[PDB]
Amino acid sequence: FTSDAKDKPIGCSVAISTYSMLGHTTKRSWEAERVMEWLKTQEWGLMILDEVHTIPAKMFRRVLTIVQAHCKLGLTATLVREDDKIVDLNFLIGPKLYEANWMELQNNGYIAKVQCAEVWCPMSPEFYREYVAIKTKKRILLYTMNPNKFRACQFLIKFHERRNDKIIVFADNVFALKEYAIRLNKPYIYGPTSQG
DNA sequence: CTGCTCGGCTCGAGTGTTCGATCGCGACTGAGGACGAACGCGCCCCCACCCCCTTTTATAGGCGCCCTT
Repeated sequence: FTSDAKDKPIGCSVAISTYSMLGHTTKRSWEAERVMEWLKTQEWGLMILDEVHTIPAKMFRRVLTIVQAHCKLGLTATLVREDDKIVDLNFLIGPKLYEANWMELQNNGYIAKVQCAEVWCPMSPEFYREYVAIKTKKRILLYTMNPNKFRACQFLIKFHERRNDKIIVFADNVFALKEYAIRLNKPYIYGPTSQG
């Protein structure tokens, strides 16, 4: 039940959809409206919700009441957030039945052991000068882009590329991500990035 | 009354989204033109049977050509 592509949602029972579509608050297309009415009318034996940590959000939580289900199972890997809305999950879905032990899984080999590291990059003198001088929040784009760390990520990626290690670079700022990706001629994914 | 503080508001940018536009193809059809296939008519070829060929003696009339007058 996805806007990008659909497979006759009313035709079959087992369905996979998204919080955004089910809890969509604005005008609904005709076909999506028919599908939504069918979903509301029918009763679901199981309601699986992945990444439950986002459920207590307004629109996402509205889906719980929008759809009817006997048991709504919740699955996730990071059940933590700052706002004290995680406690709301206990009643929104139910009590937390289990939490896997990451260290025990690492010992058992079910999960690859990770050598977690934090590379400290000294900020370049000029960049620090403007960063400290300006009280605005251009610092997000500034300290994210400094010669010491730009050289660092490039060098780290080169070292792992010659080591045949698969790299997944991450960056919150789409602007910085695009700049780094164009400078390193790499395939950045972000924002609109067509599904195809 | 003043000072400090708490978790209620708001923020732009980053995402997840979506309904609406533009651009695009494809698909289809009309008339006209063009080409191919099929059938009709005529032709040559092939296959049969039948006639005619010579040689003989008699005949009489007709016909033709050559020779003589």
